Amino acid sequence: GRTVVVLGGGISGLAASYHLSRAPCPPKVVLVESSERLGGWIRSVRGPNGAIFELGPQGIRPAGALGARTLLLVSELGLDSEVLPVRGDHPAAQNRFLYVGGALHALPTGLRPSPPFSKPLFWAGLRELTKPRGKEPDETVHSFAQRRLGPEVASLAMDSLCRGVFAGNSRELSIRSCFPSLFQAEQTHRSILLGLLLGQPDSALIRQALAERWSQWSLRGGLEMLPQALETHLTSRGVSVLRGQPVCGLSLQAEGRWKVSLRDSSLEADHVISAIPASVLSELLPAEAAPLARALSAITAVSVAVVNLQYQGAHLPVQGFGHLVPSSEDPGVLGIVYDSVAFPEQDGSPPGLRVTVMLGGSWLQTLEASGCVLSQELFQQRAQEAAATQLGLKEMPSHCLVHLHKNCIPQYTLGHWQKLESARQFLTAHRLPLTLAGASYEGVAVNDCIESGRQAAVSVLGTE
Ligand SMILES: Cc1cc2nc3c(=O)[nH]c(=O)nc-3n(C[C@H](O)[C@H](O)[C@H](O)COP(=O)(O)OP(=O)(O)OC[C@H]3O[C@@H](n4cnc5c(N)ncnc54)[C@H](O)[C@@H]3O)c2cc1C
Ligand SMILES: O=C(O)c1cc(Oc2ccc(C(F)(F)F)cc2Cl)ccc1[N+](=O)[O-]
Repeated sequence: GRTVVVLGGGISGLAASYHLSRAPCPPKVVLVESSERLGGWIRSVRGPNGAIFELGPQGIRPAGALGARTLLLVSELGLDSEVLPVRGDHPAAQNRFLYVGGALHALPTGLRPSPPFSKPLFWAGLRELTKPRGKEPDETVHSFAQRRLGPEVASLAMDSLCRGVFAGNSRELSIRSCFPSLFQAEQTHRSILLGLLLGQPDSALIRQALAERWSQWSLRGGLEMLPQALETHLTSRGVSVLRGQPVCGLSLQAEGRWKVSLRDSSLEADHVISAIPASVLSELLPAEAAPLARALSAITAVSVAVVNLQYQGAHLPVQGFGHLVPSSEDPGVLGIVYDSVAFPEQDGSPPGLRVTVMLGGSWLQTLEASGCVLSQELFQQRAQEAAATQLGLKEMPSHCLVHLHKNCIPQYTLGHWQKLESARQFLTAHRLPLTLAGASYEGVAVNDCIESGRQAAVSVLGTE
């Protein structure tokens, strides 16, 4: 008669519920979602022409053990036939670009100065092994990048990269929290390079991904297919999914059970897995849990406006994954993904070139703090100018989608590890039957969030 309530029906909540429900002697699971739909930021639109437009992740990187674990999840859900891979025999898999100095420049692979870098990067990697080692417990991605790789690398590479992964500022982000490997490598070995030159699930799908060397994958009906298959598996196992039911309050009681307070009803839980945003959870917590709520409230998230653009009979200047825009080149336009290069089967019919412009940065952030009106037009125009200037697409978009995603990518700023440590210390010291999960904590990628929900599920199962 043990009940586990999962807050939030994003990919984290979905995965947590999925792993709970699949245990041999599973508890009653209730998944509680505030909105009308499940899947969180993972969301796909089927446009009029049958094209697919992604409102969240444009596709998934099968990188490392977590990449592999996600492909396993996909196999378990029987989504094999829907999988669209980008195989190592194409440039979408082999071409990242930076827009710097009125031009696209290919980023290096391995193998001579490469514009916009004045010297060949070999010389920077060299002085990298020689670089001492940060003695501070935490350090910003910028400070870390500069110190070990040089100002150009810091300003063109890590600036852009933080924008591509976190839609965020390398001058504010923690190297320790945002790029753990880079940080451990430097900490343990005395150089990023050495620590990496010095060091997994299995299934047919994984094996293929390795064999064909996938740089990423997606689903035919769009990524939302993943959250959708998960939900479908949940209800078919009697898991109880509540949609349209914000959680309004959390409190403990006699027998250390949780009362989960909805709008106009309540649930009793022996355990709660919180897969909602840290700052939301924060506001849900009972006055006794104030120190945990403080730690949670210190975790914030940037917004990102996603603009999907389709042109009929247009073509790109180059072929690649997409291109990133450094902040010194534009504070509002983070980068553009070349959807048709990776996933031409999603171009609809008549087929038309598709790109996705990610807007955000301090442009969007200063605007949110302004009295300015954040209209569809404002975003449409920004994305179009960028498409026109950075890709030479002076044609009018034949289709356009605009979505302003409020507070959608948690930012792991300096001290973030300590907020996590405090939360965990409090949770364990007071034996709260509460488990944190999701993008707010130990990684924002979908792969990370899935894993985060699995770990949550696993640890709650270990307390019957
Ligand atoms: C545009 C953009 C592009 C991205 N691209 C990629 C990429 O390609 N690759 C990649 O790996 N990752 C990508 N991501 C990041 C990744 O998609 C997210 O970090 C991840 O999906 C977040 O999942 P989550 O479960 O942790 O949170 P969420 O998806 O935000 O889910 C949390 C859910 O909890 C719900 N909730 C809130 N309050 C309550 C309440 N009180 N009661 C019940 N429910 C509540 C919310 O409605 C929400 O649905 C991208 C993100 C953005 C937005
Ligand atoms: O590598 C990337 O993540 C990359 C992302 C791009 O677009 C984004 C996708 C998602 C986000 C996100 F998730 F941070 F919002 C930002 C950007 Cl700029 C464009 C280009 C690239 N790239 O490597 O050439």
